[PDB]
Amino acid sequence: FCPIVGGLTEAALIRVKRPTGVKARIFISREAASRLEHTVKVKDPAAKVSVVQFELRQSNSPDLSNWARFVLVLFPESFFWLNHGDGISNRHAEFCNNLLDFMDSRCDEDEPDYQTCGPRSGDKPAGLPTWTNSGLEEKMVIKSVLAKCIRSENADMLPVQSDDVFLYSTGMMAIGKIARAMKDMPGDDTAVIFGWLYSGTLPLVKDSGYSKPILYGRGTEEELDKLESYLAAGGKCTVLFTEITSNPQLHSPNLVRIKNLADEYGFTVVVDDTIGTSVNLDILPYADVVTTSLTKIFNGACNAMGGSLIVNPNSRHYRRIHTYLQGHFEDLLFPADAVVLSENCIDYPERVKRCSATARAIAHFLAAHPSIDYVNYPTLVPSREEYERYRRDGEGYGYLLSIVFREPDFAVRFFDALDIWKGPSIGTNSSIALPYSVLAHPKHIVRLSVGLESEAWLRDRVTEALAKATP
Amino acid sequence: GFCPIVGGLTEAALIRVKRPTGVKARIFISREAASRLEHTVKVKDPAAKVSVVQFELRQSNSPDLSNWARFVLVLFPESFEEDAFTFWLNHGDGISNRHAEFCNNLLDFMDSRCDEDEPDYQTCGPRSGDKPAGLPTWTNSGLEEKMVIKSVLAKCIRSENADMLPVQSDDVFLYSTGMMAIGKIARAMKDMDDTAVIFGWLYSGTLPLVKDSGYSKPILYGRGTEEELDKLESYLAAGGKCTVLFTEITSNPQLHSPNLVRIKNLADEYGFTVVVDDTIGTSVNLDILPYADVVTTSLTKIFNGACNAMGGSLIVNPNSRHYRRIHTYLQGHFEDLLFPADAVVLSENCIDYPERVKRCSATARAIAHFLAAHPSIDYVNYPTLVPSREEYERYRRDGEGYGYLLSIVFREPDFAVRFFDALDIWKGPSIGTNSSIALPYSVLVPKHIVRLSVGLESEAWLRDRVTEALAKAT
Ligand SMILES: CCOC(=O)CC(C)=O
Repeated sequence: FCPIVGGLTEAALIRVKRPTGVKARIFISREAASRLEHTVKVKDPAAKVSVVQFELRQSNSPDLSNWARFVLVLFPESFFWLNHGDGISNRHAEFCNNLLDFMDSRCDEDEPDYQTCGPRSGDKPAGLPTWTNSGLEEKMVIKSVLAKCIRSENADMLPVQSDDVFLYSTGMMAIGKIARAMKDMPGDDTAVIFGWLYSGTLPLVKDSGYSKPILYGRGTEEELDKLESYLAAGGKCTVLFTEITSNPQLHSPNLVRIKNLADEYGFTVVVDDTIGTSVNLDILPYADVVTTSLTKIFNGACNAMGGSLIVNPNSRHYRRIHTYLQGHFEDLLFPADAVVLSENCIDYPERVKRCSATARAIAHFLAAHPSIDYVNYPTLVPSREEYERYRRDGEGYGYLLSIVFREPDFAVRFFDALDIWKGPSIGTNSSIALPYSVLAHPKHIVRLSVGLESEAWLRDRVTEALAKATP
Repeated sequence: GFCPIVGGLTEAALIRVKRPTGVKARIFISREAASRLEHTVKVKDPAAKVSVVQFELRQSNSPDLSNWARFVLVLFPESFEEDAFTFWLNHGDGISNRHAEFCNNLLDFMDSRCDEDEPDYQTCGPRSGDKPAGLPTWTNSGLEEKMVIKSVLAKCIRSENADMLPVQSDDVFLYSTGMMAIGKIARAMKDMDDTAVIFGWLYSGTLPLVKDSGYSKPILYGRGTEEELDKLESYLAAGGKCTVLFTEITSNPQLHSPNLVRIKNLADEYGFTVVVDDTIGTSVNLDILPYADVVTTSLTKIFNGACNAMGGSLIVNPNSRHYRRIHTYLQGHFEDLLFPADAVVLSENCIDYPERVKRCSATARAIAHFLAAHPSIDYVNYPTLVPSREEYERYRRDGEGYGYLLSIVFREPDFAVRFFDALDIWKGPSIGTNSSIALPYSVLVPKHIVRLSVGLESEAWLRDRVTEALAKAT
């Protein structure tokens, strides 16, 4: 069985004499851990929920004692998930499992079973990690590249600096941090979620204190008319959340009109540019804050975790937003994860351009097939000309697309005959498809993230799948 | 299955060859290993399609990348149910965990070749020829780290007292698993004349390893008793042939120790080579070099302790009459199959390998005697308590302890079951871990025995987890 990978939760549950009877989750943030405790306590009071702090307590190595700690949360089996942004990183968990014998346990409400001292606590580990100084050199490579590929083609716009970029453990943690930041500043606090679903943003915004936000599902011009009618009447609005190159329909919102409404009614615009990249699009003039999941195409390798937060120095709220984000900043991006991101980010522009070219060819190849009703891709969707107001010159139309077949039961046979990776993540170096089975947490849509493979390769796997689906 | 995904090299390779469904797969480093699996499936169902696809990163400017980013993919129908022979021959020949994630990161830069003409297995990587985004943190195939491993192994087998030559680092051979070391030495001895003795050694892969190696006349001796040695001597005196004998110093799971002195004396009179595995009874605790021609060691176990690296060891005794025969063969046919990242971890954790052995021998001794004096316990298998005790006290260095492994035989089997399930420690088949672990007879001699690998925790800690389990078993 051994060498074993994973097992930090099994090892931690053994250390607290609870291998059974409870479920467990591991966080780096006690803030995020406490939120899970509240979620269970507000669904069932008197439920035993304990929050155990593991720490490597007595070391003179600053790297180890600042990173070899985690928070274990126990709750009843009776038993959020869209909050998969605050859990322990994969490489962070394997780091803390290797050092668990050197770590001690604390719990505030003292159940004496949760106060354990490690078998080797105080002793020196057999080796040091390969990264040094919290991986802050690799974190600055990440911040510089993120800042350099969002620089706008407008030469009269202030550039983005590395210190205007904030790194977090996931893209959802980045969205959570900016949502909690806008709530804490004074004034009213009603948020607008515009053209953004099939993500964790709505639950995260609700849990960050916006008790219920104005949802605009589609991201249409009519939707914007309803928003403007409400603002002109005297309605309040402090922050708007939207995503550039929306999923899974590849819609593009009117960032110009959104920015114009923000300019007269004084709210903050948060745009996520994970799907439509900053390599392909120039959205800096229209966003006050840009969120990006580094786990996706930024990394490509699908072996590292990260999230980014870009505060626009051209924003009327730059100063207020940056002061809060830096005021409450905590380095929660595990260094090993930062090492991989800083290496794979070097060819992030090149890889984006490559899979946008192939995605355009595959989208138009699929569009011309009789079994397909229509294909959702920026070159083919009604927002086509909207996508072009922001498209950088010489650049393409993204790596994501979705297929709507004519008959739903053809979509199912096609998806099963399609010999490529299947799963929920996007921005991978290998192409991946998702059905409506997942993404449900048209009802026969098939989403496709296009990777780095040749156009002949992807064309072959799609054709063969269409053949086996066709009677 | 959200990204980052751990593992998935086998799923990614199956997609590359257009066979994500309908087939089973195994990934090896050696072509010989792959060919052995193919034969085993072909002789149980000849009409089964078995293909062997070699993945390789062919041309890199770093020699590290192109020599280690290569693996062998073996596909066979799902109809095949794996037997014990293939199970163990796969547990010793499979790709290491860190080696699998290394080649998954580089799979886009690798191409596929197949000897048999199936065009679906002749693929070019999407990024083939391009430069990888980064280099591994280890350099020069980790041969500096590998020299620490060979140096440490050589220093703690240096036979005490007597009058023998010391073991140098170049007498140590590193392999990917403990069984790969046993497999390599078994095939080496075939060239000489084909009778192998496996002595006090089961619950291991040595029988499949030796049988598949070519020994056409095997002799199994389950316990390692003196009475089984009498059967061997009667057979040798009668004129029987025997070329190699396999034994483990402290047996699994009864902690028995064979008469290595008598075994070595028989080897000196009938001219066969003795291979001793010292994984359980360590080289820190025991001095067995005078009685073995070859010593094998699983580095995955207490040598590493952290249960996060894979390695196997082969030490050729320079005081052996066959030293120059066996050493020449092992290097005549040597291939570096220890992934450098695995060697880096082993080279770090081995530095306190003697210290950790002493720590978990002390705790295991205290807990063994605690269990022995409990009314619910019939007897405990530990070198201080077994009839084989006095056999260990000859090979045992003084100031050193009695090992980290023990097994418990309760008086009532249904007490053993309730005890094992109430026992709040790690459960699994591996031993030599830094945290203590238990195994029932489900996995793996009474059929209610409970085996225990003792880790680095206090006696107060281990006694507490044991006592509480005993309470709930009453
Ligand atoms: C966390 C965002 O997840 C996605 O990338 C889109 C999805 C849920 O399928």
